[PDB]
Amino acid sequence: EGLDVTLLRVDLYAISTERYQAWWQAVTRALEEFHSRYPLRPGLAREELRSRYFSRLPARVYQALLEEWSREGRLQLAANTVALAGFTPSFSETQKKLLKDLEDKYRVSRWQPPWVKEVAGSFNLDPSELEELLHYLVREGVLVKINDEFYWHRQALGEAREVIKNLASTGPFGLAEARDALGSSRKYVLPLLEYLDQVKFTRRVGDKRVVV
RNA sequence: GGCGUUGCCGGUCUGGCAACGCC
Ligand SMILES: [Ca+2]
Ligand SMILES: [Ca+2]
Ligand SMILES: [Cl-]
Ligand SMILES: [Cl-]
Ligand SMILES: [Cl-]
Ligand SMILES: [Mg+2]
Ligand SMILES: [Mg+2]
Ligand SMILES: [Mg+2]
Ligand SMILES: [Mg+2]
Ligand SMILES: [Mg+2]
Ligand SMILES: [Mg+2]
Ligand SMILES: [Mg+2]
Ligand SMILES: [Mg+2]
Ligand SMILES: [Mg+2]
Ligand SMILES: [Mg+2]
Ligand code: NA
Repeated sequence: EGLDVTLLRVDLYAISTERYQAWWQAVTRALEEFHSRYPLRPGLAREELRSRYFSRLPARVYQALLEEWSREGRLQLAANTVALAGFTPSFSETQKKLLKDLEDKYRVSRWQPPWVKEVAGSFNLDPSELEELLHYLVREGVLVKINDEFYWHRQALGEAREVIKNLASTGPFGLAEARDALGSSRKYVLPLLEYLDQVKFTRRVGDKRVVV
């Protein structure tokens, strides 16, 4: 697979229908096994799926292969996992609601997310039941863990990375100037930047940062 | 088998192994 018949879109892409339907044959198997073993996980990690069956073909074509199958109503895609169309994790109906509400609290809070502490108080939850739900949201890619008390919704993180790219485009920036850019405060921005250092999105040099 | 906790590992976690708890 393949050259550049089942045809793709990425600039076009023949793949011998022969092996396009083998490609989807394996995907159904993997995902059934996975959903079957992990009914409380949102799906197979994307890179696990790729590494497992698609290391062969290049990253931007794999993207399109997922993109098309979702389009055909065959896959449900998340920021960082794939699942089959009608898969539904088996949490209690109370927990399903909690997943919706946790997501919302983090979305609406945006650049000033609550701490885990606050959340557990306000949702009236065991640390342990909260850990299960935060964990699934993290597997799924809906929340991202900045440090032991701050999670960020992925939209909020994505939008703060653009803000940082803008800020850095005029040259190295300080913590205060990043706080200005986000109209936020040092309590939130410091953890954000430390997080972005760790994943190598920014890199810190004295009191200044740049975008790598 | 999952899921949690704790411990241990491998610089690290969208982890791995073991014990324990609940399912
Ligand atoms: Ca899902
Ligand atoms: Ca979700
Ligand atoms: Cl993505
Ligand atoms: Cl992200
Ligand atoms: Cl980027
Ligand atoms: Mg696994
Ligand atoms: Mg933005
Ligand atoms: Mg740092
Ligand atoms: Mg950090
Ligand atoms: Mg497992
Ligand atoms: Mg621990
Ligand atoms: Mg240790
Ligand atoms: Mg040892
Ligand atoms: Mg785990
Ligand atoms: Mg025993
Ligand atoms: Na199970």
